Amino acid sequence: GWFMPFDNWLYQLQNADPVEISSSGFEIAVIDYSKDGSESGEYSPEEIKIMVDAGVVPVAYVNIGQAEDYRFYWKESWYTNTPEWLGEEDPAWPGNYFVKYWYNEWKEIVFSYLDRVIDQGFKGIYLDRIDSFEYWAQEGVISRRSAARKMINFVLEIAEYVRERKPDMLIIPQNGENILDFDDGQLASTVSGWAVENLFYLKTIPLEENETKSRLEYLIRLNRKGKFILSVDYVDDGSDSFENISRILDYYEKAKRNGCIPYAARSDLELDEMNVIEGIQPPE
Repeated sequence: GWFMPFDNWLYQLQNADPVEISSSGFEIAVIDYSKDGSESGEYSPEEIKIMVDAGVVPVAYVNIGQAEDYRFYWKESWYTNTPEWLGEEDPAWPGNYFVKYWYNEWKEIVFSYLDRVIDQGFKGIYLDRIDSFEYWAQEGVISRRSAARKMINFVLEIAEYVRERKPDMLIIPQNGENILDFDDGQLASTVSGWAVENLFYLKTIPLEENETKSRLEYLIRLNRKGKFILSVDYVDDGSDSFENISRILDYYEKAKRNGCIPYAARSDLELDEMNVIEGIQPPE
């Protein structure tokens, strides 16, 4: 039934090696735009073309809902003279900061990041912290509809920007899929696909059946429209215990039965390795 145009995928945000990935057998790889996150680690065009040459589609992670204090755009002056749009540090991810993504200064930061990513030769972008719209709504800073509309429009503007230069660029948001409650249909046509974390499992622990089914409502609808879905659940505890590999198999089977292409990732959340599991990932 399902639209499933990739056989597998890779999510690796630290220590990604183009050579390793080239000959792994993963068809699409979502990595960072730099080897350590910093400006000086930026992959060269050559390093990215290794993957392209091998038939892998490389895609760049870009966080559009938080500022990250190690990136090329961060300024020392923000500590002493803090912009309005720069907010509190994320308790769960030190060095990340919620931003008022609707302010021009932020949007233009992100556009300047997409500029580097286009020049490097990446073939999609993977957009994290769509869910910042929920954060600001919940802080009571702006209304939820206002937040949702602003984030939708920002993703639309992101799409316009990169497709002016690279018309077939893939666009994959991560989470915040319920933002589609406020879409008129344009966002759902504009993306190539959507990615989610924690659909069947929160690390090693399975989720209530209704929570899962709620998310799937959005994803199923997007699948029927020709958009692929990448799942990543953080299910591999690192052992080759029975309990562990049973869980991996269970996650793989639930993913594929609902049109989600799975990647079982380490329970540590570090996404620091290529993460192969003998005759499961990649698949036979």
